[PDB]
Amino acid sequence: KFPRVKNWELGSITYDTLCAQSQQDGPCTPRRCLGSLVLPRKLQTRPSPGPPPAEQLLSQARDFINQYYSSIKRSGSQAHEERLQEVEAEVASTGTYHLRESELVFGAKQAWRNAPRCVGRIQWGKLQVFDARDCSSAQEMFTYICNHIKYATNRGNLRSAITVFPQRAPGRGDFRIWNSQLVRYAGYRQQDGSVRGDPANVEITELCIQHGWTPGNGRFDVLPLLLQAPDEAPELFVLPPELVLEVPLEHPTLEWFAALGLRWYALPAVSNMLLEIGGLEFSAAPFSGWYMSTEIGTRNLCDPHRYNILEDVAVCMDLDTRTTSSLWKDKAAVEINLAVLHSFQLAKVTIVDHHAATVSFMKHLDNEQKARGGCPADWAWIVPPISGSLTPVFHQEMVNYILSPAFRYQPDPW
Amino acid sequence: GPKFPRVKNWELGSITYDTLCAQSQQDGPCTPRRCLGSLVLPRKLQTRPSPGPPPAEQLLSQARDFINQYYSSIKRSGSQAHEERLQEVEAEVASTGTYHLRESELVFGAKQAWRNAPRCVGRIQWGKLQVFDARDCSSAQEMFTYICNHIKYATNRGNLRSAITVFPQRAPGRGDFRIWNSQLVRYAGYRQQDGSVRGDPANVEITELCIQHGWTPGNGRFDVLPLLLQAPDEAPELFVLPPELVLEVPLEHPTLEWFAALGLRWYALPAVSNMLLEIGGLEFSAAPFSGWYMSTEIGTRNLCDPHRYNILEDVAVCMDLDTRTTSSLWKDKAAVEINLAVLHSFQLAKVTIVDHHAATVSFMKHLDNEQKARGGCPADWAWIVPPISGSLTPVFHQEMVNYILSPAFRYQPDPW
Ligand code: HEM
Ligand code: HEM
Ligand SMILES: C[C@H](O)[C@H](O)[C@H]1CNc2nc(N)[nH]c(=O)c2N1
Ligand SMILES: C[C@H](O)[C@H](O)[C@H]1CNc2nc(N)[nH]c(=O)c2N1
Ligand SMILES: CCS/C(N)=N\c1ccccc1
Ligand SMILES: CCS/C(N)=N\c1ccccc1
Ligand SMILES: [Zn+2]
Repeated sequence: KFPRVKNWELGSITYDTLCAQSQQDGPCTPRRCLGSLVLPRKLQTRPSPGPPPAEQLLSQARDFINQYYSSIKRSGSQAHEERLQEVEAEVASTGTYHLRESELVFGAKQAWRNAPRCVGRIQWGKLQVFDARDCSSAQEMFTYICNHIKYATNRGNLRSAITVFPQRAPGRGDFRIWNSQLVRYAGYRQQDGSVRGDPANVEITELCIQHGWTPGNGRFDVLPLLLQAPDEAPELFVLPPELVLEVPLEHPTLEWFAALGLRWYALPAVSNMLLEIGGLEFSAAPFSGWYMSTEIGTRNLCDPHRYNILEDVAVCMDLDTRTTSSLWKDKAAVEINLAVLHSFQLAKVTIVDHHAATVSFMKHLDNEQKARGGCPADWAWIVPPISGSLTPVFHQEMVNYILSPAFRYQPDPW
Repeated sequence: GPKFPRVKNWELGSITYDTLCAQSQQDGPCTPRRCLGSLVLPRKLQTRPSPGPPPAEQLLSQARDFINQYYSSIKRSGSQAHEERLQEVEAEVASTGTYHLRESELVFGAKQAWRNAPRCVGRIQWGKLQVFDARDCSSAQEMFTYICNHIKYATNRGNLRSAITVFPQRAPGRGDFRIWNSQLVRYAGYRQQDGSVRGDPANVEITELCIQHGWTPGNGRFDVLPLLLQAPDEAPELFVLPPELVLEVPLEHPTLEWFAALGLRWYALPAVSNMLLEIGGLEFSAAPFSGWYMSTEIGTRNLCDPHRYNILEDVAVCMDLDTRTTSSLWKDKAAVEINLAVLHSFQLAKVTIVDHHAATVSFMKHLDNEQKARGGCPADWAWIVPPISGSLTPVFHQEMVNYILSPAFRYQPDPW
């Protein structure tokens, strides 16, 4: 059936009919809901040593091709019919097929548009697509990645972009970017288990060292990239410092904040997810946009398993950390988020606060309701990590399901 | 690995498997196709009025399951007493179409219902519940007496005690016992000529129902509403709670001296009165239960929700913040001070309350307890994580499995 979706702040109601177009199962069942789980048990994306079932692939390919021609208002046209025949021909003889650049561009934008966990989707139509499918080495991957970064950064005036490397091929190894993001701060394990830097990057930091990287000893050492060409050991590449724009954090009124020596990079670029389009899989397709302040100020800096700076800022603010009821944690967190926004604005680097971002998502939901009869969204990820109910999305019911094209998680290459 | 949901805590990196979900006998709203976990009222549980007596076969199954749960809880499963109790229930349903619970069974079921509530973050307290048996109540007037006694016992002058009063169960083709109000304490919501609302917008409908039934309305922002109590097959009767029994707390701020001037306040006792308590197929349409507040309920939702008192702008203006731009984080700053005021005021008045940090930490302990005791704990992530400072609390980083277990507290249609 079609779910009734209500917004409790406004009392408005809609019905999601788009979910009926989903062809991939999620983790839930009538007996129990697993919507709060981060990763799949296996929904992932298993190996590719053998060719995907011709029937299945062809079914997905046709669907995508149909989606494409519908987007250009040329459905049923001569081109549409012949393109479909081309794909069938290629699959029947080779067990796979290839996308035309225009189809790739449309597919990438749709994958972003369909990502249920992305609150910035109102920007889905504005995405610069770099075709890197004519890449045959790790060195070439590095060149493409540097160009992506320079373009995406644009001196602080961030522009959303994605670079697409060669699709996966049967029996052959994948092109892969080992790092989870193009910019990551090192996490060094020492002495008594503690960690200097970012605890989230301990494993990747160690891998780089093992592969020849001369480690530093700071809290914010930008890591090198481990790029891997098919069936070859990954190679190490150091990003030119002038390409990695960073923002020193300072507070608008608290003079001592800057003394904390905190900072964060301007460009958020995901590099470990897989882009699936019409059955084809792109194991290396880094995409980037701009940060929403809470990602840095709340999660990256305040998570207990991350930089965990909450108590330090609290002590500097001379707050009463003796008890939970003083809400010192809440107070410290707000100022940290403020410092991030202030600093990025001062540095003239694009960023959006959680209020503005959620307000735009609500508009996006409305645009999509009229455009496709619904919009897949993951409530737990859409609602900000702080001030949840202070934002409109908290009061908005959502329907979560999987549509394709899609960005999916994939196994670590090591 | 194990054929059950793998649950992970991303803060500690620890893993568990939920085997308790295998015990669920009722389906939720989700399917492999789409997750509806964020819906407030998906139409499943929803105990819609089912007048004509229920299928004896249906009731019996639920009844046997509950009796098994009961005997299992006292470690006498498979015993003579167990088999005899089962026989009695089957015989009673066989001749009357329904059955009745022993005193100790009602106490066990009520506690289990709380224990099974996926949306309650205060379940670490589940074992300590005062169960008032009111299954002898036969009039709206007597319901009021029982309710007043509940309020007095539960309030205990500020040192709140969890409690539940159970009125007669639904009977074959007979009228239900019902408390029309959603809570025992509710502030009136008066629709204004210009279309706005004075008081609590959440209670507009009930406020009007009270007026329609003879209540003389006030014009304040915090007027305690009267109760509309309904005995079987009778029109609801209006009852005014004696002021001395409704403990309220004026709100003031620890450092911001002007906050007290705002004239804000909230009642001490959170008592849910419109939910249905289901035990072994038996349905208790009127069984008000109460505990104590978690500060965010008052400070964040009730006082700052756009559709509630909506005081964010007022307080922000008082703090002299830049309310003209989102990036000043004025909403966040005001909400924090409003929450601090709630905690400070309740502490000053010596009325029980728990902040969202302490409450969530205790819930984590509860999850650990339940993992060992039952192999899991059904939890609604969206309701467990607090409305403010979500990731600053431990529950945010804890994956959760949601499912329906009985005994349980379910939503039921409004009697009007
Ligand atoms: C234009 C600015 C954008 C903003 C402000 C934005 C913001 C967000 C936020 C806050 C998250 C969660 C991040 C986290 O908690 O780690 C998210 C997730 C996501 N976004 Fe966006 N986004 C933007 C651009 C993009 C772009 C350009 C793409 C791809 C073309 C994209 C794809 C996704 C995906 C796939 C996820 C989920 C990742 C996961 O499952 O871990 N976003 N976005
Ligand atoms: C001892 C103190 C307790 C605390 C701090 C606590 C806290 C909470 C909170 C924060 C909520 C969410 C309320 C909302 O958002 O409107 C909740 C939900 C719930 N609690 Fe507890 N609780 C406690 C006692 C009780 C008791 C005594 C019972 C029953 C015997 C109970 C049954 C429930 C139920 C059924 C819900 C969900 C109601 C719904 O779906 O609307 N709680 N609790
Ligand atoms: C366990 C829980 O699913 C997990 O902590 C989720 C919650 N919501 C989130 N939301 C966003 N945007 N990003 C995250 O990493 C998470 N983590
Ligand atoms: C739409 C969404 O389900 C709704 O706003 C929920 C979210 N989480 C909640 N959590 C609690 N504790 N209480 C609520 O009323 C809600 N409302
Ligand atoms: C695509 C960068 S858009 C962004 N603001 N952040 C993300 C960080 C990690 C994963 C996904 C999104
Ligand atoms: C049983 C009061 S326990 C409590 N703090 N709040 C609730 C408010 C509304 C519904 C359920 C719980
Ligand atoms: Zn679900």
